[PDB]
Amino acid sequence: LPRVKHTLVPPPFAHAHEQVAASGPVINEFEMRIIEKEVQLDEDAYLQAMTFDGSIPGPLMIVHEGDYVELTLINPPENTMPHNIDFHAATGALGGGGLTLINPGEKVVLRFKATRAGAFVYHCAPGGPMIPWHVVSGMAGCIMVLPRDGLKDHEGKPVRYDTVYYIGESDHYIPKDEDGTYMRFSDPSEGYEDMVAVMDTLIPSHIVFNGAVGALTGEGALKAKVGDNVLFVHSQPNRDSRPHLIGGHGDLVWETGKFHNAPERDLETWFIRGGSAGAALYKFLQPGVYAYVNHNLIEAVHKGATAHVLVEGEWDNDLMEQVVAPVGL
Amino acid sequence: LPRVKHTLVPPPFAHAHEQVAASGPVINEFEMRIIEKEVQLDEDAYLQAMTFDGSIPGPLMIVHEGDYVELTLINPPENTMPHNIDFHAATGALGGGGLTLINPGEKVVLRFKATRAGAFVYHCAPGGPMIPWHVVSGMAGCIMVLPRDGLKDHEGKPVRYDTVYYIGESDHYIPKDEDGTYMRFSDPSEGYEDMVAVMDTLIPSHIVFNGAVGALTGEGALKAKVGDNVLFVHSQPNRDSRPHLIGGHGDLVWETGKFHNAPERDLETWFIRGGSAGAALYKFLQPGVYAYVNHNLIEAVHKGATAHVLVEGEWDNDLMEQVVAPVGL
Amino acid sequence: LPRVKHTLVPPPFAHAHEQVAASGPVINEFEMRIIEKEVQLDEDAYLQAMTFDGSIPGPLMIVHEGDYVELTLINPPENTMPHNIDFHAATGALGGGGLTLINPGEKVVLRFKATRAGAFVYHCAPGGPMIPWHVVSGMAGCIMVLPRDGLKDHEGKPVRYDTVYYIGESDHYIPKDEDGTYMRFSDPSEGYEDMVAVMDTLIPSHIVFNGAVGALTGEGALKAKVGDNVLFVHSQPNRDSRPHLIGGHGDLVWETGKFHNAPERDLETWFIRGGSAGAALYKFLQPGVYAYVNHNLIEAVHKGATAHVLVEGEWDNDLMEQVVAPVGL
Ligand SMILES: [Cu+2]
Ligand SMILES: [Cu+2]
Ligand SMILES: [Cu+2]
Ligand SMILES: [Cu+2]
Ligand SMILES: [Cu+2]
Ligand SMILES: [Cu+2]
Repeated sequence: LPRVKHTLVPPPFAHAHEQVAASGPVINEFEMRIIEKEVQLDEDAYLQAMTFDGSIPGPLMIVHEGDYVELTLINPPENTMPHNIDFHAATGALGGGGLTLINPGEKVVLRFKATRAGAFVYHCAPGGPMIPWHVVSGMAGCIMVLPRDGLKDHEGKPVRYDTVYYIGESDHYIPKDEDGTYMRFSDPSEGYEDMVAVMDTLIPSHIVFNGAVGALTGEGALKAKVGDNVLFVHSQPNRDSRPHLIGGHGDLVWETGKFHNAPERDLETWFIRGGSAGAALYKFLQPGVYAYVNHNLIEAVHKGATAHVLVEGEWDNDLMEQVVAPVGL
Repeated sequence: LPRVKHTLVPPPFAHAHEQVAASGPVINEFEMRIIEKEVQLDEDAYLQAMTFDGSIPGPLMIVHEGDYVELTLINPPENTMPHNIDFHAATGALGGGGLTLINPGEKVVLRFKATRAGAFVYHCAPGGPMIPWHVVSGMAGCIMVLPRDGLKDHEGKPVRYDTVYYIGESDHYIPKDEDGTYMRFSDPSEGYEDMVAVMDTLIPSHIVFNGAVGALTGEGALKAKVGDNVLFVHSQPNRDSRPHLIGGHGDLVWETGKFHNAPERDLETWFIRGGSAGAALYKFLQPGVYAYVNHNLIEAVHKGATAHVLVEGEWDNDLMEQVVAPVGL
Repeated sequence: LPRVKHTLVPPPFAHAHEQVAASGPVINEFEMRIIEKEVQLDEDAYLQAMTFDGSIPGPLMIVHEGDYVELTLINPPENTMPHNIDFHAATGALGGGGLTLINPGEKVVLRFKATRAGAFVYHCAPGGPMIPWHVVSGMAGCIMVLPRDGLKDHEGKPVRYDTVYYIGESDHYIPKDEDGTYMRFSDPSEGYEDMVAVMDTLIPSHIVFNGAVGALTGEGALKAKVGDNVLFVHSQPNRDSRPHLIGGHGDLVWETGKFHNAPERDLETWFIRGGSAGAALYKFLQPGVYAYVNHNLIEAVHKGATAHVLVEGEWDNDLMEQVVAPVGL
């Protein structure tokens, strides 16, 4: 088959790709490097992270149904842990986990066939209690497998997006020193038992988009124009989320994230099941600031699950009008 | 366009409306008054509430796809907080939130076009940490936007209900004095920091239908007759729910609440995502007492999420028979 | 009508049945015996269980749409509690709960008509706070009502499984002595108030498949061959779950569990709402060990929600290949 190398782009952006397959089935070559480092989640909150390619989430890989994926996965000798990769996109051997367990100072090359259209989680799954821990330390990302024929809608007609953003949501369980401030550690394995106690409560301390509170606000703010049709790909590897575009809708929404299923239309809020990725297409009609949230508003605001979209274009007063500005009684 | 004033009815009832639009697109005029007051949730549990029109949930507004909604929202000078309104039904400016921030002693008139069929949450969203707090103090309600053509079923055939009930479910985070009894405060802003600590645990103290434990039982019991086709509209602005009609089913169910999507049929239990509203139609076949619950039974029973329906009519022994009454071994 | 006695098989197995109804509507006779006993959940964790037929979950009953179900339910005099049964499959009288409340030393015979196709929860529901408590002590199981015509797929074409496994997931709230070890009691009613405090936190101590941590691993490991089409029926009577077959997919999935609704296809992870049962069909393509998990990985690994499937057959390298084994850098 033809082979194609890919240069990965950190999220929320996506490496170049076609929607409808230009050619026939190819072998997609990706490479990633595992990086264990301490990341900042908030004003005063840090995480002993473990990443695919330095980012939470790991980067978006894009392919077409029928392609193959050949990934060189590498674990640099400065890392303290073994790691692997389970693609929910793949069939066999625990999604590839049973063939990619590599130690600090090793590499592995896995190939699988993308038989199934949709967005899918990939995450590290070293075995036993290492599974939850590596994932809640950030080791998860997404792979989107587009139908060859491009995206189809509910009645089977083509739909094309102008922009895909990859929203990687992730829940984290930072333990606290006695003083009620968040603990810091020199390495992950040092933080282990304290993180466990927090995990067993099933209450996350943080829940963030693209790695940290406010990561997709401020200079990280997502961008678009009125008339833009944007695909929002949203992953949650360990815990449910309920995405909502404040001031918008999901025009077409595959909440279970698999493109040969009919999308739902006109959604206020949709549902991403822990261990999955979903996709919502929206065409912006109104300019201005939007928020993209997890709509448990405690999770959106106290925990970190809020992104911003800045949209320019022409205001349409038909859709919305302030008839009487805030005047006194 | 023709304009129509509406007099709102507190939930679980609904102001008069037609299913299929009598006329063409009109401008629907609603008015609401924000009321900050202390409400009773349980035997010994109170909440520094903040309401649309004095009720939790805020009242149901009904319109047709293509109409406009013009709401006069009013914040009386005895209220201590600014407030606004975000309709998930609306497009632009944070669902209208960015155009309706009014202080104690002001009003605003917002118009938007109901472009999209379904039931939708509206809630107050003052900005930042005010967003979760105002919502978990009761400031949320629903607006149902019926297709002009009335309700259609899965194969496109019309369906009509004889009764709509609006079930507003709401989660609340009442803090506790040291003695393990629920705290009371003289105003909301006095209760703030104590409520926050509870909110950060993501465990609600109460979860209620129409404002309080047992609010839709006893004299609040919902009512119907065998042969009645009842639409149950159910909102949860901040947290997931799994509604179930004990002794019944959901005949046709839009769990994501948007009417141009095919309903599911024969459901034992459905799923309302936090930040959304859903709708289930049921035709009563058996008379007697039913319970409508959130089917995490700890939430239904220990937290407040239980309503009753009292149904009269003829018992059909074909569907269910006690063959041998409780006799000894 | 013809009558048919059934001998129940404990889960995850299923009594013999046909997929497409051999004959016309019959009266299905089942009998169950309530057993209150202490069960082991983990290495050092026990539960004052209350069961249908000695097992968690209660056994799978299978019938066809249009049949009747006549169950003799029996509560032996050594039991300390009254109990009943609510079938979500049934119509009227709180799913049969209002006609089957029997004391220690009594029996009852209930008949209902299975008007509705799908898998459905049945659980004990004695009234008030007894409802959550009996269910979180294990009193719940499932009844699957197959269409007469057998299983149909999304385009209406027949689908047949070679094996049904019944995965009964269940959440439990074991209290702790002061020393942080799990409490033990001599009877259920002795454990009551301590279990309540845990329940009110809505954090389960355990979440298990077929009764106990590791119950469906080791010698309990589920089994199949490449080319086997397996139906996985999955119930959660009180709390949401997100099932995922590690290394596999859900080929056709009724996550709300009702067979006259179109299934979804190609799912990585699906969603079982508390108070319901779902069904996923998968055709094994790759041999080896798979895990079937609740994909909140903290629930899967720290809490007990993990099963194993052992699959033999021929490895297909097209689907997955280890191109370069774990070699050094
Ligand atoms: Cu890892
Ligand atoms: Cu996984
Ligand atoms: Cu407010
Ligand atoms: Cu909202
Ligand atoms: Cu019982
Ligand atoms: Cu139930």
